[PDB]
Amino acid sequence: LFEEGSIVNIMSSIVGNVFGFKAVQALRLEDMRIPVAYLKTFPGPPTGIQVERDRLNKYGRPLLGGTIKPKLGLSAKEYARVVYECLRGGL
Amino acid sequence: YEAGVRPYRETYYDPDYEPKDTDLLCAFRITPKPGVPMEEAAAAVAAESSTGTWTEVWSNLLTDLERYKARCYRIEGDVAYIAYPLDLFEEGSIVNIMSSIVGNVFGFKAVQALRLEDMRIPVAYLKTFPGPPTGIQVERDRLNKYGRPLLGGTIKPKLGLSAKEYARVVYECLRGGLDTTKDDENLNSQPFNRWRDRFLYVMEAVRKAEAETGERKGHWLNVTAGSTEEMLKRAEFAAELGSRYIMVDFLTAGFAAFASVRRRAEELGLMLHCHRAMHAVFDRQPNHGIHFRVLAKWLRMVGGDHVHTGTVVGKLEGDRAETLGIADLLREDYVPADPGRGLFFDQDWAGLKPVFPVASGGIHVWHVPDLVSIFGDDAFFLFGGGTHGHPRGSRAGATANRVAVEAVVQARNEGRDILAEGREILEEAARWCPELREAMELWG
Amino acid sequence: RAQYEAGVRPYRETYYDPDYEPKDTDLLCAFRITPKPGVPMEEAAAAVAAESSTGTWTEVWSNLLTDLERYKARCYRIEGDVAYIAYPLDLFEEGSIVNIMSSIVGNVFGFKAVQALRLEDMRIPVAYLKTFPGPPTGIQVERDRLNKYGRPLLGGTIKPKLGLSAKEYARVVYECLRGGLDTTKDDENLNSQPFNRWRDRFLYVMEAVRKAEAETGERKGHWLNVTAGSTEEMLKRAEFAAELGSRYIMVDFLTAGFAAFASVRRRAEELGLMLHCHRAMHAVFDRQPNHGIHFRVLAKWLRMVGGDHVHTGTVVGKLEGDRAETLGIADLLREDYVPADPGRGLFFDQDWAGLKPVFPVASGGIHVWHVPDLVSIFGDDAFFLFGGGTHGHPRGSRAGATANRVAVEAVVQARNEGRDILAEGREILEEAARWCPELREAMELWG
Ligand SMILES: O=C(O)[C@@](O)(COP(=O)(O)O)[C@H](O)[C@H](O)COP(=O)(O)O
Ligand SMILES: O=C(O)[C@@](O)(COP(=O)(O)O)[C@H](O)[C@H](O)COP(=O)(O)O
Ligand SMILES: [Mg+2]
Ligand SMILES: [Mg+2]
Repeated sequence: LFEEGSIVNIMSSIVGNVFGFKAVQALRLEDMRIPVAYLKTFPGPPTGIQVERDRLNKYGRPLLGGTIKPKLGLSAKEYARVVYECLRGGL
Repeated sequence: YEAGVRPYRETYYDPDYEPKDTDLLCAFRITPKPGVPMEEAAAAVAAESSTGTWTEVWSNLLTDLERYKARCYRIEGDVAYIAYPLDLFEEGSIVNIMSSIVGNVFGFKAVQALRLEDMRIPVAYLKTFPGPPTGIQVERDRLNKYGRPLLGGTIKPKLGLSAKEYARVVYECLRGGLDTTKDDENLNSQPFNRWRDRFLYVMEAVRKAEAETGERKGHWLNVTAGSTEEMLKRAEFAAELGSRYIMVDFLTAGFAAFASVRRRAEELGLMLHCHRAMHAVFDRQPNHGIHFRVLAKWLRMVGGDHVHTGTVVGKLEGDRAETLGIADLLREDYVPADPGRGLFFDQDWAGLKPVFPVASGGIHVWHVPDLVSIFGDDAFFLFGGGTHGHPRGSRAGATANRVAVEAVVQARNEGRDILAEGREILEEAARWCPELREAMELWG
Repeated sequence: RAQYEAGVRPYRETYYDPDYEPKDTDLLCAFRITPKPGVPMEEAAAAVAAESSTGTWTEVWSNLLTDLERYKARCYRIEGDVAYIAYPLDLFEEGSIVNIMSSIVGNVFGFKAVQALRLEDMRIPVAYLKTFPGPPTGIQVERDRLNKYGRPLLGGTIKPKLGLSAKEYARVVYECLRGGLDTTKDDENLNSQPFNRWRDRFLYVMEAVRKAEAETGERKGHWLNVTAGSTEEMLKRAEFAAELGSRYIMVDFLTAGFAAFASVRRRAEELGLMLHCHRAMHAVFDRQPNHGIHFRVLAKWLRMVGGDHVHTGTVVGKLEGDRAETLGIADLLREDYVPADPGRGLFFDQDWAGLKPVFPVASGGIHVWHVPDLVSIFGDDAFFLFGGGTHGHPRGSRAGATANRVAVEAVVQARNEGRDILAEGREILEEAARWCPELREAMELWG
């Protein structure tokens, strides 16, 4: 029933129309079992956990991140100087 | 880490292993070196095709080798079954299959002979392949011919005919009653018959014959060449001329180039006919090589609308039972295993559309009762030399072949037995067909 | 309206010409025939020549629209059991191996008239051979690129064949390269799998190749396998290997098909990439001496279409190989004119019309003890590959590479002194290991 290698179809068939019926006042898709046959038609992540960690040369600890704030308003010049402070300081 | 030579059968022989539904199971017929045990040779094939080498290496410990190794789980005295983990294979590439299973293990010294009799493609792996571009059901609508085998014919002589004279034989056959004709397997772009002139001429002959008979005729133009960048150039020209069909030798042109042509052939809206040239270097000796049913599976996986399966009664060797099993592998959607018909494994085809089996060879009117019985109505019959060898030309020959098939098919729909009353049926047909009478007199 | 004499005629009538003389532009094919009980040797030979040419099982009416004698092949000799057949030059397309392998071997191998049939050899005429490009780089240009003269170049296959991730694959590659090996290569099974995808393997191994060049000071390479399921994919992997700075790509030409191989070879020339060719799935052809195509024919077809490397097979390894016939293939790949020699299996003189030579690659189940015998067979212009003989060393891969390099250096240097090789290879190795600890552990384990 599903086109190979297309999430758009699996979410067009299952959660497309059934949620809006009068006969059901509420409907939640709790989980889903993707078969192995349908799983080999998808590429998966480009890099993954191991390739990313090697590409950064960081091991044995969680990787620190951060989001630049305020999330709107800063000009590109002032936006970059905040980025420099975070990365230089330890993120 | 321990180093040194160890026997294969202590790592790759697992008689208690149970095959999964995501394993490529292969059945090998093995002739070990005198002295080498039967199970020892079986393990050498399993190791040296998946993850093995003649000595233990320090780099085995870097992987969970039990997760990837192939292992022989069953031996029937002479046939060793080997199971291949799913992760060993690249998605949507027959070439990787034929580089792993049949890539390196045939040249060993421990095995005096090795034949890949049959193989099992799991559904998980089979969903990564496109399958035939059109299939049997779509093509019959595209040609508007139902309820009978579709009649074709190879244009003879094999080489020599100039572009104008070649297009005259094509028009004679199609006007006579053949549904399609085809370029020969070795007729690509020779100096006497260049392709751009052959393509232009025979397509005028196809349209002219199609405009007179009122039916839908076609010609299988041979686009095989020395490179993919040239086959694609020839395939585009055939589509721009209005032809429905093209033709590729999918074994002499290889599988990567064939898969590249198939992708374009679908984009251009062309049926793709696959000639199996060189197949007999592989599937001839019953003790070494690769059985055709393995190559027949690979064709449907990568996608071919037609395939030569080989007539049982022609001039080319083929087995009555084995051809029946291959015909099922190309048409049905699930083929249960059958030891009599040569099959070793169940093959679920996962919704891949069927393939026309093409029966070609040294077949004439007399072989029609045998061809219709073996193949049914979902097949092509090719009368290359049985059409042009008629004592009165090709248009007369194409009529005799056409009348013989319809007489046998209609008399089969009448409930009459074919394998016993073929001679009588053909004689009653010849009583009113003059062309068939000459063809039956000349041959046999 | 002539009503040609119809019917079925014996092939011997119009396709066997014992008085024919082959022109210097015809293609000569030598077949080893095993005809039916009852079918004569002359008829089976004529049947082979007819169905690889204008012939057909019956007399067609269109035989009178052509001058058949211009185009028809004919068996001009039967030497007891071998039938020589001559094909006119006009029968074939210019610069396409596919057409000749669709005519000579396309259809004749599965006839009910012949129980078995082997294409022993052929003679590609200079007129036909001039239409082919040949190898992109060759032997002499390659040696300049690697800057390694006067010895057989050393390589190896990373093992195990499948299972290693790209992080651990490059770790093994670096260990072999750092230890002396001039080259390594992706195994033929390793195209692009979930455990080792191609875009991650290409990046990781070439970081090791670049790294190994820094410490050693020599120039190393890795034969990246670009084989894929389609020509466009095989090419797409070729530019990625090209832009990473790789000197090398690798193709399974027999499995990928000669058309896709010729498409890759054109690109490999445009990107300045040497092109190692792996002969995987060859023994399906050239194993049984009664049916198939001998490998010397596929070695000819390779040099025509063009490949810098090819496996010819060690005589003493785990894979099959004949001492005399392997020498013939080495000459048939490296030389420029090969006189016919019945001892070496060569039937026709082959002039190569200025096509540049090819490295014969000797790979299989070989180790240090096989070095003296390999040097005797192949000489200097060859590649020696130790895949299980390098990583199978008791003390790792870098130690295994050192022992293999020391063995070849000692044997070649002893050959250059006039000392015999075959008789005292064991000696040469013993007083070469007397100063190298790794070579002692190499010969201690094997033998
Ligand atoms: O070359 C030939 O003989 C044909 O043109 C038939 O001509 P006739 O009809 O005159 O025999 C066919 O291509 C081969 O028979 C293919 O056989 P397969 O399908 O086994 O490859
Ligand atoms: O798959 C292998 O075994 C190899 O990688 C060798 O590894 P080892 O050196 O560890 O055996 C070679 O590709 C084959 O031997 C090819 O043989 P040929 O060159 O005769 O085709
Ligand atoms: Mg043909
Ligand atoms: Mg290998």
